[PDB]
Parts: sequence; structure tokens; C-alpha cells
Amino acid sequence: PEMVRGQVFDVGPRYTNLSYIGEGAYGMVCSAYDNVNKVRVAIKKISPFEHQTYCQRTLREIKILLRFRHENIIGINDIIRAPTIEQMKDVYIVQDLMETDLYKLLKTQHLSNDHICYFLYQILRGLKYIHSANVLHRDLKPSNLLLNTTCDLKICDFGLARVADPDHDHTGFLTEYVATRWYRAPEIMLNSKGYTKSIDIWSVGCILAEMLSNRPIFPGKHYLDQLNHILGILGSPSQEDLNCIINLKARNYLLSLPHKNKVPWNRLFPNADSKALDLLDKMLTFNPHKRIEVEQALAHPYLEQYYDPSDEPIAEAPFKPKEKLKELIFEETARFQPG
Ligand SMILES: *CCS(=O)(=O)Nc1ccc2[nH]ncc2c1
Repeated sequence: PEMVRGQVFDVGPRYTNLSYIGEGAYGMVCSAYDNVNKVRVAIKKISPFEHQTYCQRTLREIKILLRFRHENIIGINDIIRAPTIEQMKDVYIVQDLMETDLYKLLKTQHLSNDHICYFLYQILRGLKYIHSANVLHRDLKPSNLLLNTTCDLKICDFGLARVADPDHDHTGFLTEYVATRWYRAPEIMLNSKGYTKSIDIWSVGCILAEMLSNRPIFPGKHYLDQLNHILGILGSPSQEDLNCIINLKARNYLLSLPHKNKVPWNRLFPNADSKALDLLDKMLTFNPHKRIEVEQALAHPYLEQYYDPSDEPIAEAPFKPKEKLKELIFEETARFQPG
């Protein structure tokens, strides 16, 4: 069994010449040479079977990624595991190799307006498909946007994804959430479980703002500090937007704050395209009911050079204990086995 930085990374004779790429969620990511297709590929190692939550997220992602087929969503090319449930300890998922990701790119490279436009188009085109399947990604952020050497973009990491459930979205104030802090919509901290498509649009808005300046727009240091940052830029919500928050703890928290003026987008982003800032404003709307939807964002003047709904496909249908989850992961990966 081949080893990378101390641990087994045992991907049969098909995949050879491994190089470390970085850490994943339940194991490391390597590139390898695929001896069948004659290309380097990415392989992530997953060791989820001790835990309910790890099994859950591994299984959720495999089921989603095998059902989805879209140019802006990372696919699964192969899955490696032992031939029996008893022998199966790790699972390896083989995917297209992508040079970089948007997090790495933003740390090192200024983006032209033409690159920002293209990246945002491809994000929204992929998101149209995800939302058309009644699925929410729920952790969109730069590190989850893979890019290749020609700037093709693919959304990855469906481990926090959920089927949309707007009728069960309401919750109380300061209810814990799992998804990445800087890209969390204000309502998560106020009255939302993150069960609507509007959650993902907020994240895309944050990504757009970050593409404009190379800096996260709302770099909170902790749960309610995230809301401090958002209100610092958007300013105090209007009476109408406040009246939408029926929960009294959440409403009265907002009422307790001193008045904060909106910071104009063109003062934060003096070099940005004005059409990009109009779209940014519509994605970073406080009230999730007023927030632009993915198909409307694609139709925004900023993206007019690329917008083509006939070339922005949708999904053919809506998407629908640890021992049982190991069995389910085993059954779900069976199609990749020899015989
Ligand atoms: C969402 C990215 S990851 O954490 O799953 N790691 C990863 C997957 C697939 C890739 N293809 N090229 C690079 C990577 C990284």
C-alpha cells in the first residue's frame, strides 16, 4: 500500500505517483496519475465510519454528486474501497484534478473585472442547477470553488447540503449553525435554520464582494460578531424588514442597537464595475424575502455577455445509526467495483 506523509493512501495500481494537494474533511487530498484515462486526477481519502455525523456528510455528498451532472459541479469519476463491509475502513473519491481554488487565488492574485464576471457567471450557472434540484449547498465559500488552468469553475463539498424546506425554516435567536461564519446570511443569527435558497445567494454575494477587493467583506470573529460586521455595512434594517422578524428576542436585539448608516458599495469598491455593485446589493439584501434568486441574478445586466438560459441547464428531477450508514455508503459506492 502506497503511503503519503506517513499514512496509507491505498488507491490500487490504477492510480500511481501520488503528490499531496492538501487536507479535506475526513482525510487528505492527493493528485495521482490515472493509468486507465492517462491524466492526473484528485483523490480524497475519507475515514467516516466511527461517527454518525461523519457517515451522514460522506453519504449525503456521495448521493448528491452521483445524481448531479453539470459542468460547474465537481463529479465523482471513481470510488475506491475494499470489496466487503468488514474490510472497508477508508473510502477514496476520485475527481477531476483542478489546479487551484478561489480561496488560493484570492490570496495571491488580483482579478480583472472580466475574470470576476466569468467566475460569478459559472457560480450562478452551477447554483441554478443545484437549486433546480431543490437542494441547498449551505457552505459556499472561496475554498469550495475549484478552478482549473483555463479558469473553468466547479462547485465542490456537498457535505452540508440539504433539501430545501422553507416551511420549517423558522427558529429563535442565536441558534447554533454549522456553515462557515464569514459567508452566513444575517437571518441565521436571528430566526433562520438555513433551509431556503436565499441562504446560498447571500454566500455568493459575499464571494462576489471578496472577488472585488481580495478581502472578506464581513470577517466576523464569532457568532454574533458576524451580525456586527453585516450591519456595519448594510446599516440598520428598515421598519418593514424588522417587522418581518416576529421573534421578539431577535427583533428587540436589533431595536437595541444604535442607528447605523449604510456604507455605499462604490465607497467600499471604488474600482468595481457599477453593474457588479448593483447585483452585489441585490444579493446582499438583509431581508431574505427581498433577496435576488439565482435565475434573476443570471439575467442581471452585469452578466449579459454570458446569459443564455437555454445553456443553463436544470436537474431532471428534484432530489429526495452508524452501522446502517456504513452499509448505505457501501451500497452507494458498489457501482464502481470490478464485478
Ligand atoms: C471541495 C474541495 S475538496 O475539499 O473536496 N478537495 C478537492 C476535491 C477535488 C479536487 N479536484 N482538484 C482539486 C481538488 C480538491
